[PDB]
Amino acid sequence: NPLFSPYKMGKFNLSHRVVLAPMTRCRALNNIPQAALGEYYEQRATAGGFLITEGTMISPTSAGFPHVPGIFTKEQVREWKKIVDVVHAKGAVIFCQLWHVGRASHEVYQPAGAAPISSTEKPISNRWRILMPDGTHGIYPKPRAIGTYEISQVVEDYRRSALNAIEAGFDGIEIHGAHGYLIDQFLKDGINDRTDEYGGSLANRCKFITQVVQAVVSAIGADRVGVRVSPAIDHLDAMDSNPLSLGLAVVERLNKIQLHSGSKLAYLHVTQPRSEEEEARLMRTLRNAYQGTFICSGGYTRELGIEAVAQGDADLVSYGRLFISNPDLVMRIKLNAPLNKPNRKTFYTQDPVVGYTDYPFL
Ligand SMILES: Cc1cc2nc3c(=O)[nH]c(=O)nc-3n(C[C@H](O)[C@H](O)[C@H](O)COP(=O)(O)O)c2cc1C
Ligand SMILES: [Cl-]
Repeated sequence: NPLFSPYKMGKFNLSHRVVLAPMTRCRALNNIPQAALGEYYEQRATAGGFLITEGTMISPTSAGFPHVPGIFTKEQVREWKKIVDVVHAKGAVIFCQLWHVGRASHEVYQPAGAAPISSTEKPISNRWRILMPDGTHGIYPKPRAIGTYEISQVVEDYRRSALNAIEAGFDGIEIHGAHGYLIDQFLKDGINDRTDEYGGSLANRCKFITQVVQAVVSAIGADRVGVRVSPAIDHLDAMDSNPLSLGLAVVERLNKIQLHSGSKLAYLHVTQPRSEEEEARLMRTLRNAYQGTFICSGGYTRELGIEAVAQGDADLVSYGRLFISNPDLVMRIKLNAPLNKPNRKTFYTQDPVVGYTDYPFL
């Protein structure tokens, strides 16, 4: 089984290729990592296995979901440390995903009920609704477009959050540059209508992700930095006129960062949408262009993951929904055992046990 051959992810020696995908679960009450998160990540931890956390706030303005953890206060760092410690005691490697939602927020999630920030003043359309703290759905508002000084401030929030992650003991961080959140609001020409040096051309639209990645690389080192993008996922009105072109432009900037650093990033992580053959060729084209480790994600099964590694299409395969419902997903894939079905009703609810740690083991 090629999913169970070992893999060197830079200085991290993985024993198998099954990765916990980052997943917002909303159990981090009032943005504090809770003991429940330790139980949940401990259940899914394996010796030599890689875990990526749910998206994690980099600043008081970065959230657009309730009860998502932060890593920008020293209190948050203190609580994360306890979670990292129980994961490392099972021999897993764990990265913290650093997440800013940009325009995908609401007054209820912002300090002083201020407007969310973005590359432009265009809001998400009424085809999308935001989950509110009371479990109903709300309207996305008009964001505020930020200038070049404030862009540098947001880059510094990424930098400080990455340093905080290392202080908590994380092995590395992942930059969340996908799914129509802040970075993707600069990448996608369906959102970025700027006329300054962050808008227009592919080089200009790539400037923000390049500045973010360079900042976290200088702070903690390239081999502790993973990058996640999704050029072909249209979520939250995040379309590009040429997804393959945009994706290859991002890869170009990552290859160039690696060569200036004399080091490789931890990985490039790309989620696909589910023309099945065109999307497959889009993924293989990004992988072939990127000089390093490639994680694929989005709709993978046991059989689709074995085939991705066997055919050279990916080095690592991350799983989301099957890892919600199967704490021992790795062992179930190894044994080719039945899989529990996930209950979508409790994906984002607040109970520390129900729908979170009570899916059974084999
Ligand atoms: C409940 C839920 C929350 C998610 N939260 C995040 C997130 O916080 N960050 C992110 O980059 N992707 C997030 N994702 C996407 C997953 O990381 C992953 O790409 C997707 O689940 C993989 O597809 P699969 O579920 O078919 O395995 C989330 C997915 C789900 C179902
Ligand atoms: Cl997401």
